[PDB]
Amino acid sequence: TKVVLGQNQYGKAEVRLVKVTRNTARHEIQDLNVTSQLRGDFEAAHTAGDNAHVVATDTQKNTVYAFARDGFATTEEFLLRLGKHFTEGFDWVTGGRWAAQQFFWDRINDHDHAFSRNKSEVRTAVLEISGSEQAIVAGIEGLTVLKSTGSEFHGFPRDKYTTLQETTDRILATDVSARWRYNTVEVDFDAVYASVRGLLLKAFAETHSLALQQTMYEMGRAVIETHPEIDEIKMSLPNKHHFLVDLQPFGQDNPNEVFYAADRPYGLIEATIQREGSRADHPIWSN
Amino acid sequence: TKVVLGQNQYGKAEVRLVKVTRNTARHEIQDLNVTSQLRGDFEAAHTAGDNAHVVATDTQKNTVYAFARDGFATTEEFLLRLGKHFTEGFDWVTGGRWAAQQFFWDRINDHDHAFSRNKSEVRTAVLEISGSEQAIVAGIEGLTVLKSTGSEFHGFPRDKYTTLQETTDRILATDVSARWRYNTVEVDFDAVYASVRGLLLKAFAETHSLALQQTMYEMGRAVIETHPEIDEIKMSLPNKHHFLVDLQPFGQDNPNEVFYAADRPYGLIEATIQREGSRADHPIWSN
Amino acid sequence: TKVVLGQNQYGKAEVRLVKVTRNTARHEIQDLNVTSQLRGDFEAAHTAGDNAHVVATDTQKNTVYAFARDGFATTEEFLLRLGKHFTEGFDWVTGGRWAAQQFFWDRINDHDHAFSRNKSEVRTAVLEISGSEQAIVAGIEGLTVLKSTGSEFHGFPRDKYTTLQETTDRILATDVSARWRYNTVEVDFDAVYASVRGLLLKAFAETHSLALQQTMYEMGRAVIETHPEIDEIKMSLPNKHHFLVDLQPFGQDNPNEVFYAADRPYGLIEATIQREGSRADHPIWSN
Amino acid sequence: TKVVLGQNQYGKAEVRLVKVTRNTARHEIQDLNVTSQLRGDFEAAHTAGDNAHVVATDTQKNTVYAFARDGFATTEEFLLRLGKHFTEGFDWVTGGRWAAQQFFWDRINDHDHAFSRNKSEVRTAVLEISGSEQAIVAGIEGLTVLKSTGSEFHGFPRDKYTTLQETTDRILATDVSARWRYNTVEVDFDAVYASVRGLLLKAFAETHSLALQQTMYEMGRAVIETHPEIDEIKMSLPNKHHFLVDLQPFGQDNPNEVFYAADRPYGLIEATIQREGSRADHPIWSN
Repeated sequence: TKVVLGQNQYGKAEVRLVKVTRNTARHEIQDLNVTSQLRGDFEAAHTAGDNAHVVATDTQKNTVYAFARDGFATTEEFLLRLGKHFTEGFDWVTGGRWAAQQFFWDRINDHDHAFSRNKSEVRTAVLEISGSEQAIVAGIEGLTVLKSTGSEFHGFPRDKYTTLQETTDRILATDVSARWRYNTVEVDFDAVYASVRGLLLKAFAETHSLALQQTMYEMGRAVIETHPEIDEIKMSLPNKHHFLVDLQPFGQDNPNEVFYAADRPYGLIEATIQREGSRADHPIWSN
Repeated sequence: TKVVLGQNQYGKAEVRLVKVTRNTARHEIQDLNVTSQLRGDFEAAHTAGDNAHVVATDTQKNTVYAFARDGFATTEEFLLRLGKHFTEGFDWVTGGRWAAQQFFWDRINDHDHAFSRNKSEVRTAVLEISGSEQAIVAGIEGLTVLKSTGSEFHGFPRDKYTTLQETTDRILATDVSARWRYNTVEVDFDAVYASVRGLLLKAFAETHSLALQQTMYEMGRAVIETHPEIDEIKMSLPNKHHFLVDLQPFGQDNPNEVFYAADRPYGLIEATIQREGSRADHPIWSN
Repeated sequence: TKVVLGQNQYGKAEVRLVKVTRNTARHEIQDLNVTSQLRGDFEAAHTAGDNAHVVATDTQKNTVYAFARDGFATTEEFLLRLGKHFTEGFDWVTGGRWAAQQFFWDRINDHDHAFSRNKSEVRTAVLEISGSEQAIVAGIEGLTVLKSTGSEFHGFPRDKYTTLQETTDRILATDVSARWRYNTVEVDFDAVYASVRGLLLKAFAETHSLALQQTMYEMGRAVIETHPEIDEIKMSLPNKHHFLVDLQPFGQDNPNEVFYAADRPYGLIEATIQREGSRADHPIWSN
Repeated sequence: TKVVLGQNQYGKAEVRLVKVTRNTARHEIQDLNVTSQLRGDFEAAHTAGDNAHVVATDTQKNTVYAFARDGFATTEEFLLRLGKHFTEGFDWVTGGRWAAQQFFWDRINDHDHAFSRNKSEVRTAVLEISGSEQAIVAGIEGLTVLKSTGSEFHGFPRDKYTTLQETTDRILATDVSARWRYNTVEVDFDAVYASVRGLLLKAFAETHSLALQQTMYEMGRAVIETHPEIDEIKMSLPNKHHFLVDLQPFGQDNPNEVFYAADRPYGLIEATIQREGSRADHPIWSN
């Protein structure tokens, strides 16, 4: 009967930007995948098709490139500038979501202007503005890790659908996906990102795993305990199964040496590790 | 300071199931990609590696195949059975999230047991249980549509970064990604999915678009006005740009005939259309 | 010691073109992904960086759009125009390879200018010119098919590494990747493509398969025997494994009903079916 | 006319294998994606569905895992063992094609059994056996490189469809896909792969490029000139366009700093650099 326009947002998604810093002969590369979406009073645009309040997505795109010309210290700093510009430059725009993926490059044999892509991980940043408030979530993804031993899984319930054998020695492989929310905008973004990455890797490798859940808990704990500016960290870790192949039919044995790496299905362990007292339902996690 | 385990869930993701119904010579095929995740008291699993409460993801996987043996009328019904099983079968499991993608097959020349995949759209379903509360969201994705005319965009704000020219005739192309939440479990799930799909396609095609936001609004309005069992529908529609190629440098005109279909960037318009007075932010959307 | 420049080609790959025919209210859509590469004397370009002979890839791209303006009856006709243009327009260009993928669209409820994408298959065309001679290869890909029964596999040899159990009833699922070479350019391209597509599906579905190899042979035979204009057809068929799940651990039998559809690994059966007396190694297959 | 069975091969594709070396506490990891296909007399299998000569694809897969148990020095040596086994183990199998992708892993903080994936490149190997002849092609793929300056493109012909402007400063970015054929199987495979990788990177970075064709020629020449065991190297290099964004409409200049990294289309430059007098068209290139 009666229909109502609810939450909404629009903008330009995946604007691929490469910013080269070449004031000196020692070039620097900043490679980003930027997305910009605005929130505010767009009622008439939906109900009547009145574009008076619709800042064209093409315009949002042009702004990204225009702002990049001035350069930026970090990805987060760049998103902060974009968000401030759109929310303050238009009265009907009250907020939005600006996100970016940052791709890393390494110099080829330390060359001044020749690089190769480091595809082992992708850094992420998301800025959300709501009226007078803003929040930033940084993250990492695509970082595949594996422990060839020092992992076990036993003591789990055994119902009539359980066939999994308990083990005290198995491979533990996953793709590290983690996102953490800052409780302040005054952060050394690059330094914290590198720190967190190292803490996650260290926790994963040095923790004698009794369950992926425990390893993940330890990874999140290390971060919260080391960084006061981080209120919570969410992780989504797939258990990429490496099956110990049965070689007995061929007259052999397999002392935890030969594995079949299955694509699907895979276990998916996810959790939020937070600082006691901090909020547990922040809007930035809604996307 | 004090680290605490927040929201969490775990299970088996992407269990590929193909159920063949062959009681008669007229075979039927059900093809699904199922994910099962449990929620409850998993504190000890995370903080101490105590797996007493950890129903193995492998066991969750086994359950999917064992349950499929009995057959299921619809994907939603199948998910409902799985959800009830895990929540009621284990005291420390108070809820969860069970999802699936349904892939369509068509018979080859009406053959009894020979089929070809219809890859033009993927059907989705998600069930979330939280205590005594149950919620189901159905959806459709991967459905690409295009209008060669009957689409315009003008009257938008023009700032120093605006270069886009107004138009009264352009191509409008998008990939229909839609998800709607049911307000009851007693629904003819297959019949409603077929209906919603048709309403979305019909609205996209018949609406003289003055903006993608408007087309989306009309699509959502049609679904809500037609189905009493739906409280809201969310849509994420990319504006896949088809640029009219400038052939004037070659002395040729281009009367809206030759286009370059760019990959990225793309406009991304999203909105929620809801039944007036219905829940504003149902937890199921958080995931 | 002495280095020589061997075979080489260059051009613009993946030019996405959408040609809308709108001389009447009944719009038509042609959607292509075009690749153009030239062959000839480019010795100096490689050894000295002298670009006098290098028709820019950007120019080749512009040519694709400029030619699309005039329209084209078929993808093959369009490729033929491009090939002729480049080979005859530049003395140092003696040939090349022009390819295209054609994507299909269906009208939305028979609407005059609103369509939805048919993603169930992709049509391909490849034109290769070498001096005064030219050859065309047409094909289809991405067409997934499945037989729920009427397939068996037994009688294979057994060695110490063999564990496979014979069967007289199994699922036979594959992705139809087929390419055929015409022995003349005077062909009703759209009609033959449609016919070939039909012959492949018919042979796949109606052949009681004793092996994927046998099914494939029958598919190729049907095509060669039906179309005089075709000298050979090459197919690459993966055997997409659908494992009958063992439910006995749960107290249930599985009468060929519940299957696990594994991603990898997969059997890969490939063969060339030819018209007796035709060429055995046409250069167009080298690419 | 009569239908004939032409070239054909079959086997198991993409068998994912992970081999852990753990005789000492210092674990090593070998990660491969293996494909096995046999060639020989399979006439009856295709024409009559007689599987007497059909060594099961499942058996081939089992053989990969069984052989993995004994360990292997390099990926190429592993393929050689497999190839010799099938060709020498079955009289009707006269040869085949065995290939693999090798994925790299780095230790986490020099840990004994904890690693992370290096996804910046993928190493490939292809072995083809034809009777007594063993031909091997090694390669590298997925290695993206970029030069921020030291690249120009001018002096090309300006035909009636040429709009590209000459330039003496542009970005040159590509994905290094290279494959080289050894003229002997007695090679230090790991050492040569490392050397070749370094030579390609070096030539790409240090060559003042006047054309991608020139940069490619120099990359290939460096390889052939350095390795006597290599008869030819083939490269397929995309010219991933980084368009210098025009900011003048916004009142700004853009001194080679802000770029739009387009997805498609892209220039595709390919060539074969061979040792003078070597085989012109080795069958292994046909696949």
